[PDB]
Amino acid sequence: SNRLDGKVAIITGGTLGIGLAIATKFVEEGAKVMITDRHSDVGEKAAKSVGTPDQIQFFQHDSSDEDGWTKLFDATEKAFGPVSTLVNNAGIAVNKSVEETTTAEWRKLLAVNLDGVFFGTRLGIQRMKNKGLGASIINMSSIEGFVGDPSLGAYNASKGAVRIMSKSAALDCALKDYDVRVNTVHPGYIKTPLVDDLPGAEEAMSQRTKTPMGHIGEPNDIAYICVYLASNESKFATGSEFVVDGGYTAQ
Amino acid sequence: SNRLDGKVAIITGGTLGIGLAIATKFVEEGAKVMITDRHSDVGEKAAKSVGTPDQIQFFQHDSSDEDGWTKLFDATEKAFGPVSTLVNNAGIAVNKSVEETTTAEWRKLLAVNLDGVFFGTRLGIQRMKNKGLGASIINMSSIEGFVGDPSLGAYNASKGAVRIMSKSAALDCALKDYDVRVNTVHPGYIKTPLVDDLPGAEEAMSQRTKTPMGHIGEPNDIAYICVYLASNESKFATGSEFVVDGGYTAQ
Amino acid sequence: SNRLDGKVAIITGGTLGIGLAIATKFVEEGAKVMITDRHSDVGEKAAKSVGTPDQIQFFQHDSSDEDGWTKLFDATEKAFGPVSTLVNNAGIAVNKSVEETTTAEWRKLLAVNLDGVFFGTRLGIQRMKNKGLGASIINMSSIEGFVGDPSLGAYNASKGAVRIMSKSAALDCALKDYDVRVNTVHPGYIKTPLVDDLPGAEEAMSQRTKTPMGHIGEPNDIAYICVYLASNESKFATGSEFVVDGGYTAQ
Amino acid sequence: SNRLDGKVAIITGGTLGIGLAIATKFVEEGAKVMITDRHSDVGEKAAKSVGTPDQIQFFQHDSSDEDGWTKLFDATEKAFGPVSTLVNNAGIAVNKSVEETTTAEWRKLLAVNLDGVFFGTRLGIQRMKNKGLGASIINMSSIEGFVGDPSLGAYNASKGAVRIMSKSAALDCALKDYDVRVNTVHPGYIKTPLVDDLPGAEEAMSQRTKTPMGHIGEPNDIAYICVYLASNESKFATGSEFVVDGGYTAQ
Ligand SMILES: [Mg+2]
Ligand SMILES: [Mg+2]
Repeated sequence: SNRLDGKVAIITGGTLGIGLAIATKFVEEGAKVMITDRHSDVGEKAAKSVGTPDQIQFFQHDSSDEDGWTKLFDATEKAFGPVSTLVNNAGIAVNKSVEETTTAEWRKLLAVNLDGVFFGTRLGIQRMKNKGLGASIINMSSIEGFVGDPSLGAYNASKGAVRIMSKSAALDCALKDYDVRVNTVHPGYIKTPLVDDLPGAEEAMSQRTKTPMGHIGEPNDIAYICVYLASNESKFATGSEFVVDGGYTAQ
Repeated sequence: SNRLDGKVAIITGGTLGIGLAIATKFVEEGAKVMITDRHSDVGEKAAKSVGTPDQIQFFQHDSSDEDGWTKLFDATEKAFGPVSTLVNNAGIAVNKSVEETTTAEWRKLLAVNLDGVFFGTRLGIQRMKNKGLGASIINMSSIEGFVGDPSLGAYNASKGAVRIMSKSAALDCALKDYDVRVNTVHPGYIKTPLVDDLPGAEEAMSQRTKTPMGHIGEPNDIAYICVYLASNESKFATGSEFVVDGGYTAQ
Repeated sequence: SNRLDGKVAIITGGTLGIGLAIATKFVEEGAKVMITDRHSDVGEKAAKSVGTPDQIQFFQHDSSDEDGWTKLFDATEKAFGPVSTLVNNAGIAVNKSVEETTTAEWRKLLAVNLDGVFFGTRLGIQRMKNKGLGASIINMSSIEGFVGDPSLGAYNASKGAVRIMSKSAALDCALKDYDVRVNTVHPGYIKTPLVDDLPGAEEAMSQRTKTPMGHIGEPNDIAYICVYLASNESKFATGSEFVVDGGYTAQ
Repeated sequence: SNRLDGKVAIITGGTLGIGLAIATKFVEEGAKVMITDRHSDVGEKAAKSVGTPDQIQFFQHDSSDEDGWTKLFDATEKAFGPVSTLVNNAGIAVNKSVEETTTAEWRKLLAVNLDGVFFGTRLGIQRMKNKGLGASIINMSSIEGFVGDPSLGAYNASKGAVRIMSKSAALDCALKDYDVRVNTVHPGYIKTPLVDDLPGAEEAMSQRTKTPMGHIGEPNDIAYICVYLASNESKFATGSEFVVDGGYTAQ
């Protein structure tokens, strides 16, 4: 209870699935939250579903949009005061091997999953440093930041990039006494409405050769590790990877 | 608040430092706790310092003592009901390179840091499986489960062993639907009375070439990640390493 | 001797330092080699310094140039027959933290270090698969694919990306029986003329807190691991990272 | 050719499978070799099958036998001159989960796979340091030093231990300018007569969910990476893990 007292969080891709659960638990624990999505039609509904405007609001933004990042931080600060917490959660996937990835697919995926995370991390450091906020940047990787998948080539590239970029940022922030921590979270497979819409997907993900627990996770599994990382409870954790994957990478 | 509702935890080496902080936060979050130490004279004091006998008790036990493990589980169950949570935290160190480690030092360290963790893990699985407890075994490694230290040869061996043994156990428990998770926690350097008694130690540990944050942690840093891992919040986390090290292993 | 009998290799950035040593040892071991560089003025000199045109030639190419990749493979095949071996070695660095990286710096570095490696890997798979060549793609990471450096933010992103992308490609090639292996090589610090031109650099790199051996490597250190990976000696190695770093990442 | 000119190597468990292939290629590359096994009846045959007594000899030794280690080094030095190279390859397996491992099984496996490797590493450092030999200690892990197997609990413990202990030793040797390198080799599944005798084993190991290449390796796959690590070609490689696993750990 009140584990995020006084925190102000931006969560990209916060209107659905993992991002929405993070937003929900953040609000429950006392944080003010701005959620984003590229779209407008889902965001206001999603915010109101979690709480009132004094707790959580929506801001339309594509995380690949560099200039939109300043606007997002400015809107969040206007609503709630200085931002203390950034969850870079927006991402997309291309279901292609490296061999079969078009250059357009490559650039599109990297724009969201890599450039977007860089834009957010860079701006977050600049805006959150040296303010006594207990600032925390949580960058969403996945199991595909550790292991390959033959049909997620560009996705693997992006997750490996975010995994190690985050360490660079963590180190610089620590060495410069910025009061900003940077860590990555690595979900395995998580059940969402989007997964439910893909016939056979949950079953395939739940095979023991994929997920040893024999079932997949749920959005709150990722929410709870994010609460820990946003909270001052994790004030000595930086530059590290936090894996919640049902055993996927343990075998 | 009440994040460990109904849990019953054993914490080896729970009378000091990290173990004591884990015990303290476990009690605060609603767990019943049995702490151990090889000795008798510190344990009762330490338990009473945290709470009353209905919350926390002491049991004298050397974790290298195989038969004493059954006795410890039996005493905890008698006091509090079936054990749901085991933190294998008892450990020792030998300040020797591999080259300069005597065989007696080798066997002594492995008896506590490796055999003891095996005895606890094996018995914990047997006692906690198939009971709907949301059981969790938390095995204490350190940064020395990831990286070498030229003057901690046997210690490195033990921490590497626990790191990967824990994955084996996690997988078997998951595949067999035992309702037991197994994970490791990897502290960097943590300030304790024992560190305070070693002249120059905290300062050396706090150099940026060691800990990028420029200071060391505190016992509660390790307590909070243990609460998360004991709690049902981490029900999809198994077979993974949770690092809280001020950036030590990020560079 | 003759460890690369019949092999035909492309080495990007093969006119200097590590790339040139790889080229030299490849020729010594019986491979035909095409080396590249963005420039023209160094390449012909460098090739002739290693061997005759029937052994090694130069092709001007910037690895960020997608269309130039087809041209490079076509020129190499014309000179030497079908390409069996690709070493993606071309890379640049920006000496900036994530916080201080401009977007132009970000895109420039990723164009060479990430896009270029993707273009080469994708085309290499397409051109080398299913031909009985014992094909091998060797992607040059560095220690900065494993650990952060606070002043190499974009570089870290690129090396983490290549590390995990390479695993995706390795897996797809293995599962599809393509007869293409993909692995990464991770040099620590290596002495070259460019390092010699930077006052204090080798000394800083040689401090024990950086490189435990107390000195840095030399280009042939990286050449020899590349010979092993190009050779049929490594026919069961794929999807793996080969580190030659004087102990840098071991502590 | 002559890649191990002048080297003198001890290979534990060198009479069969991987160890025998290492011995064979070592002799081919100009090293003198002493192979061991607990038994006498296989060793002399195995040595003669590789070469003459001036190239390779046998010494009966159980690697768990501490005092026998001095005797082994003394016999090798008598035959061939000072030892430059140690391959700790002797190992056993227990096919049990952590839960089902008896204490006797635990101690037996650790005696060979952990104590034996420690005894060899410790003595090797003492005997090989400061002699200008280009000394190299190669410690045999496996994929089970990286990932768990639910039915190889004690084995996982041993391989994780050797993985990180080896880093400690590498660092101490590097920092003290001992001219000794220490690295680990991590085979996936390898076809041997022992595997052939286990019905269904190779087929199970060759499933794509285990080995992405769809087949297992052969002893020479491990021999060739050992040649590289024993050779002065790898003079800047220390404290690192060299994986040859058909993609097993890449997914
Ligand atoms: Mg390090
Ligand atoms: Mg795996």
